[PDB]
Amino acid sequence: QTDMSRKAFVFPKESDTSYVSLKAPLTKPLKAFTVCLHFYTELSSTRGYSIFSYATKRQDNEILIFWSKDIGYSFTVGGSEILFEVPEVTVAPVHICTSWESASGIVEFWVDGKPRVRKSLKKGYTVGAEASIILGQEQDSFGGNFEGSQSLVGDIGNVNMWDFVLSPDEINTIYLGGPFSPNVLNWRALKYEVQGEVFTKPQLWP
Amino acid sequence: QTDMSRKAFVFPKESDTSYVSLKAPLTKPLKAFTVCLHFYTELSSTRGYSIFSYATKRQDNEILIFWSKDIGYSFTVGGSEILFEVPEVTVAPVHICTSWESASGIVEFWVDGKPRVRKSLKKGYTVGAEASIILGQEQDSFGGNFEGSQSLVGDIGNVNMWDFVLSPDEINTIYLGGPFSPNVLNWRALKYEVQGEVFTKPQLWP
Amino acid sequence: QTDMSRKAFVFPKESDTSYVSLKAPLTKPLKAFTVCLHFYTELSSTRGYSIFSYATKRQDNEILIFWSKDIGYSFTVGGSEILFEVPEVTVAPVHICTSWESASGIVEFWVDGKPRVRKSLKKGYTVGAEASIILGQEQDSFGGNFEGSQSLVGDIGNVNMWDFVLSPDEINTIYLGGPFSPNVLNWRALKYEVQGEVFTKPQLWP
Amino acid sequence: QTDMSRKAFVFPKESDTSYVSLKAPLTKPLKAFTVCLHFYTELSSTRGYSIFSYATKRQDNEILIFWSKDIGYSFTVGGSEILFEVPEVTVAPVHICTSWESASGIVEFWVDGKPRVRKSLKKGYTVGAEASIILGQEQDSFGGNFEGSQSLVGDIGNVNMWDFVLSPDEINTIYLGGPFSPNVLNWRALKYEVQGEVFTKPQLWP
Amino acid sequence: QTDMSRKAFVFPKESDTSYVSLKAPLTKPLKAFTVCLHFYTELSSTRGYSIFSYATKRQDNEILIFWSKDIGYSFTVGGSEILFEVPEVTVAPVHICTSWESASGIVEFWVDGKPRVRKSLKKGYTVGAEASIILGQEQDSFGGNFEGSQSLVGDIGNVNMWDFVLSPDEINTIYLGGPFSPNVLNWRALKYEVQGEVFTKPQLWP
Ligand SMILES: [Ca+2]
Ligand SMILES: [Ca+2]
Ligand SMILES: [Ca+2]
Ligand SMILES: [Ca+2]
Ligand SMILES: [Ca+2]
Ligand SMILES: [Ca+2]
Ligand SMILES: [Ca+2]
Ligand SMILES: [Ca+2]
Ligand SMILES: [Ca+2]
Ligand SMILES: [Ca+2]
Repeated sequence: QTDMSRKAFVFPKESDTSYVSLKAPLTKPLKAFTVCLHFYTELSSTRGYSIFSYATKRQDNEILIFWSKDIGYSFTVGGSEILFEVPEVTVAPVHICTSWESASGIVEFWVDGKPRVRKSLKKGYTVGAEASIILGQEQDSFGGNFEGSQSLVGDIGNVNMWDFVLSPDEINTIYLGGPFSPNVLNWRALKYEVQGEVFTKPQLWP
Repeated sequence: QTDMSRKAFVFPKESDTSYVSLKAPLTKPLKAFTVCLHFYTELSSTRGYSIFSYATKRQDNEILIFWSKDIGYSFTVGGSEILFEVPEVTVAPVHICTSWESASGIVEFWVDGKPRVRKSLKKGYTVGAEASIILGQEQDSFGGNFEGSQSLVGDIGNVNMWDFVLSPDEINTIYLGGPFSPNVLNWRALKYEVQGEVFTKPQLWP
Repeated sequence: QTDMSRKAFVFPKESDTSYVSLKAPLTKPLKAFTVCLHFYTELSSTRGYSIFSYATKRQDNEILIFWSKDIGYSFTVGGSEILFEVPEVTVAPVHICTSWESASGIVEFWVDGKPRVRKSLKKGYTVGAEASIILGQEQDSFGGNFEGSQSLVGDIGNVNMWDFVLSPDEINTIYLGGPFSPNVLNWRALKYEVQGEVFTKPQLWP
Repeated sequence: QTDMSRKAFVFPKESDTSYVSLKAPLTKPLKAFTVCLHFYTELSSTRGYSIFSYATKRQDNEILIFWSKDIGYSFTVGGSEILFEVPEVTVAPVHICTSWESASGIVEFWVDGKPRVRKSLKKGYTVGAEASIILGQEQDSFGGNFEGSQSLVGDIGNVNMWDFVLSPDEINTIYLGGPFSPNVLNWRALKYEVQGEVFTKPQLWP
Repeated sequence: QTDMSRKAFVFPKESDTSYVSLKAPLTKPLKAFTVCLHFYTELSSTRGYSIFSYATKRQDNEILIFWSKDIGYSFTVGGSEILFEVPEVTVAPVHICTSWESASGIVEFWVDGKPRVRKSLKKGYTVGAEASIILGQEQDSFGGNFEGSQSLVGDIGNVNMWDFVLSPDEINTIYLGGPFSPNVLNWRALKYEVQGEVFTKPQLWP
């Protein structure tokens, strides 16, 4: 447990080896989740890259938040992909929240406090509880098989995770800096393992 | 009779079976009406869709609020169509109000509280009272004959209906969040039948 | 005699026969004037139309506020026209004031409270007092000879006329709301005649 | 001495005969100065024009503020010219302040209270104090030899001149309209001489 | 020790002879530094120019802040360049802070108080402390070999340097203007040497 308030991980150059593993304390697989984070990179108009990689032994892309070059955000649950297209590329730190619900198949994707349209993905599915959660790289195996061309060059912080769906009002307060209590991953009480060229500095965003 | 305050219908994927049917004890025939609603979809740049379908046994498009690809808003009364071109599209939730008056034929269209030009459509006409009112699909027959290529993928909410033409100040009240009392369809006292892949969730718009 | 406060004239479709005739107490040739009005149309990027037509038995375009397609505003006094070009069109209600002073020849044109450059037109000319003043049509003879290709389709209101040149501070209050007393045509004490399909409804602009 | 507060000289059309002559109580050869003024014109994308023409018996272009078409502002001291390029022209009234210092050669150019870079011009030169100062025309001789194609068509006012360089804070006050006292040319106590078709009217800018 | 508060060095025109030499209490090797300054120029779209030149006997480009035509900001340390692309150029005064840390190799670049992404440069290297610090000119040798082609035409001011990396909150204070004390170069206690055509005038920025 580390309090990472006002701190962010920094991956200053492209690599195959720099990553942070996030220790999720769980048993019950997930019928729903919400993932929020800040990140900052210039890669957006040169190549794709992995924002948040959640892998299980049977599924490498169990939850994957990814950026596809000339497309926008790619959201994947259980190997199935949905896109959140972005016409114009923004050059500044970005806060995203994303949720998915098994019961309904509804995914929500929130960019800088503003919501994209609701979409459907993996209705009735269950996300596995024994996971390998990675920042800075895209998993192709449980905890490994990284590709440098999918690596995050930049900052990533305020990563949080819930095992239910956040409401629009709740997302609004997280974004506005208000109080909250995540029950899967907590930035303020995070367990983690650093590997490779990655540093802990003060966050660049306000 | 359900209080749908702060909630919206969610049509998270394309189909020809998902819809909501709105019910009312319908009074005398209509010599005028106003219908206001919020909706949010990403379909505007890809194909057309139906936003509000009001059908009678005699006319499948008795009142139709439609979006027409590369053109803009389509507003139909008694089978006759009028257009409100929209040069660039906004990728955000949208609030609309629209009215028609039999006496003058005057049609109004309001987008996020701002009025379009007043136009003319079906003067002397009388809108049928025995009707089938549908969200999510375009009627080609009374209560049916939907087309998937005309389905709404997204959210729709705050649907209200009056049997008279709202003044500009009254439209202002509706849009700014003031209290009001609609006399045909009331989102706070909504009587409806849900069908296929439709969800009730908290509204995405303020 | 009629108080037209907060009400506008509505010309909902193209026609040869819909117009309003404005009656002024007027009885001394004009050596100067000012005309202010509000109008709203979509015709601007399709064809020209007449905003304010002041005909005299010897001159059909004695005063004419007109929109020329792909050019901008046209202002004519005693048959002589000058242009106020607009590179880009606004799709919203628009408030205009315009003045002319025989003594100097100076013409002013104000759009949404914002002045164009001062220009010169018909210095030392005199504007006739016996007049036919028409909204919705362009006159080619005292009180008639209209053409549908020059008709106003939309809303026009807040029409006021003075017999002297308003100052910049005076136009500023006229545009923002303020009190004023026009001495030729008064929107709050207006005498008029309606002809054809033209309607009185609440104004769309604040 | 006339107080020209809230008033401006109007040059309604093109001519080589319309101009205002400004009377300084001039004194000793100047080794610094600052000139501020408001002007409004539409000639900007058609031709150039003189804004401020200061000629001495020996130097016709002793101080000249000019607008060069397709380029921007042209500032000339002692016959010697420097440019201030303007990529995009705006059609609105504009306030400019310019200064020059002999000791350093430093020229300053201010447009709407915002400064252009500092530039170098005529270091160690002295500006003749026995001068003819003209508005609305460009001098090619002491007090004459105008050219119609260099003529200002539009309004010019708020003309003041000091015999020293104004600081950034001092300019900011002038631009904001704060209280100030010029010692060479005072708009509030102006001695001038009008010739041709030029009119005094209320200023069009705030 | 001169307090250069509210003042800037002005380089009115291109040359290879005008420069300012900054003098620092010649301490020990730098394992980290931060440099902050204001500058205002119009050269960005015509050619590249040197903002801040820090040169040792061994290395001509020991710390070099530069502007590269059609590229953006060039930040170089111990001969290794890193780029910060700027798609669109702002013709206004600009405040930058840059920092480098040996331990991590992380560089930071801050434009008008907004951070660019963290990049990597010269990890483990050490910046020499026997230095020549020049404004207005680019060094290709210790205190010499200037190319007018690389000279700053404009204003430069509020130069401050620290021997450690400033935090995000610290940089906000420097940009918004709060109180601070730099330990390498203090603009409020500056020792310097002026050469050529360079003057001291009031700063143009707040
Ligand atoms: Ca993968
Ligand atoms: Ca991979
Ligand atoms: Ca139909
Ligand atoms: Ca259909
Ligand atoms: Ca005519
Ligand atoms: Ca005609
Ligand atoms: Ca000349
Ligand atoms: Ca001349
Ligand atoms: Ca060098
Ligand atoms: Ca060099």
